[PDB]
Amino acid sequence: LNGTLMQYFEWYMPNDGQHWKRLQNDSAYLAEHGITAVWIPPAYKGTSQDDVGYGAYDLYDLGEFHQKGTVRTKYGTKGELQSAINSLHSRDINVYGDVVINHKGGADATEYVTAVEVDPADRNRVTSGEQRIKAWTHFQFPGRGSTYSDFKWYWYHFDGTDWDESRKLNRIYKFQGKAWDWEVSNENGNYDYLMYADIDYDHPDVTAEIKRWGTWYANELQLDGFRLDAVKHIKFSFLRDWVNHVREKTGKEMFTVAEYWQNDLGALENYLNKTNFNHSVFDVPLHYQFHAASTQGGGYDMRKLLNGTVVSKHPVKAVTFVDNHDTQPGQSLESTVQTWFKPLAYAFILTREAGYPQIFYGDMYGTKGASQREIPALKHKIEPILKARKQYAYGAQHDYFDHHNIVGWTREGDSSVANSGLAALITDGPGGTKRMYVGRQNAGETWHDITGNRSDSVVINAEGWGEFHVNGGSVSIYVQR
Ligand SMILES: C[C@H]1O[C@H](O[C@H]2[C@H](O)[C@@H](O)[C@@H](O[C@H]3[C@H](O)[C@@H](O)[C@@H](O)O[C@@H]3CO)O[C@@H]2CO)[C@H](O)[C@@H](O)[C@@H]1N[C@H]1C=C(CO)[C@@H](O)[C@H](O)[C@H]1O
Ligand SMILES: C[C@H]1O[C@H](O[C@H]2[C@H](O)[C@@H](O)[C@@H](O[C@H]3[C@H](O)[C@@H](O)[C@@H](O)O[C@@H]3CO)O[C@@H]2CO)[C@H](O)[C@@H](O)[C@@H]1N[C@H]1C=C(CO)[C@@H](O)[C@H](O)[C@H]1O
Ligand SMILES: [Ca+2]
Ligand SMILES: [Ca+2]
Ligand code: NA
Ligand code: NA
Repeated sequence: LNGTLMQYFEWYMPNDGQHWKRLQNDSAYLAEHGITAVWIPPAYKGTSQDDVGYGAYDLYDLGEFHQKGTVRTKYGTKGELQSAINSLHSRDINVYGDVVINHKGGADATEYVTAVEVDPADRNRVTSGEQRIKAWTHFQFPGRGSTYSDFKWYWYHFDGTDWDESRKLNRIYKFQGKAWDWEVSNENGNYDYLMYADIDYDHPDVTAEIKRWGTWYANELQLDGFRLDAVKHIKFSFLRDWVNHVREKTGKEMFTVAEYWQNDLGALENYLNKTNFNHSVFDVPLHYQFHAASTQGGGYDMRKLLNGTVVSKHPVKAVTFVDNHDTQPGQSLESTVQTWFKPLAYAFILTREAGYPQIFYGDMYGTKGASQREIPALKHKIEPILKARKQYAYGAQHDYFDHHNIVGWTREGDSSVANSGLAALITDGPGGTKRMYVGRQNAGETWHDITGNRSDSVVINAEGWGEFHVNGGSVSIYVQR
């Protein structure tokens, strides 16, 4: 009954073309552990075979055409992906496709383009006269031809680029007659430009094409929803319209979550307001609180976890998470939740009633970067918490955020899920005890810590209270034996 997402990739997975097959093979395990949706990495051809998927060369090449030195994407072929999806669907696991429509990388050829430089800290400020540059803006798709779409891209479908091939130079170039799109993040004056060739969402052929591709992509992979990439950099009204368009065409709900990367609830609320609340956002501020708590050695005030997050104010529109492919060690938003704290963060997202929680592949199975700082596989510590969510985290919640270190919450259980109910404690410092109310309806039950961190049993008194224990820097989640 509780819904649980999984981001089914991390940055450093090996480029062996076996990921879709792995996902197919993991579908029974995922279903068994209560995963109800997976967010899959971008499924279309990037700038090379080892592209993680954000390069976005050809949105109509799902590992089907020999383009960029490969047929398969990093993850495998279209057919392998489709077989993975049909296995996931056979166990009622929904699939959300990653949508990378800010830009296009790896153009087939350059074009001579008139441009001006802009200031990278203030892209509204022009910093050169007009100059002739050689931009990677011509997309012909020679391996695909016109199969599925005859649409070709040229410089006038884009607002700019970050590379002039003639002078061999990295700056932000805005093309002649173009304007940065609005509304976008006001960071750096206007944050339309991010990388590669930036798509011009003022162009009516582009808006039409991307909407049409959206429907095609949904059909081709039988997607149940979307993860929207880089939404700070894409006209907000367009994103709103695109989501509405695909929903209208498919006739499906198409649950959507956007990645608006800002550690600021106000900025996220503005984005939600400008997209009419028609989709969810990742709870970026909550991720940063977990990171802060995990790095402050008990000095963090754990009461802070209740405030300043998307889940605290718009729980229906929050997708909560601990880490992702950008926050993992070595990556561009590095702010990793330290190993010791990571199960406590998972208890917070998985066993509390607010938010749509997401588990990270890198946390479950470890990350495969080349450092000695990789996330170890924490499957075995996360599994009991997943089970707590699947079987026990139902009914009315009571919060006990009344201490700098030891905080907890309870769930009374619901008569629709037999034996449901839980009492969770986490602490970023010394352990201890807390008396918490779990419901008079649970009076006399004997509860035990599903994580196995504590071996003691707790008998719920006549008044519906138990005395629950937690170890130092630990988590305990008590449920009925
Ligand atoms: C990879 C990521 O890049 C972009 O994110 C940038 C943020 O927009 C900036 O605001 C800034 O973030 C800082 C925070 O504002 C601040 O709270 C601070 O504590 O640290 C943050 C890191 O400096 O810098 C970010 C990094 O440039 C972009 O907005 C975001 O969407 C990007 N993530 C996705 C996009 C792409 C491109 O398709 C992929 O490379 C990623 O894997 C995606 O997940
Ligand atoms: C999985 C589900 O997550 C989202 O909905 C959940 C909210 O995020 C939670 O906060 C909670 O909502 C309650 C509020 O916390 C509370 O303040 C009060 O307003 O009552 C709310 C309703 O009880 O619980 C919600 C789940 O009931 C998200 O909005 C929703 O779209 C998500 N559902 C999709 C997911 C799956 C599979 O994972 C599909 O089966 C569904 O069809 C999708 O709709
Ligand atoms: Ca853009
Ligand atoms: Ca524009
Ligand atoms: Na643009
Ligand atoms: Na603390």
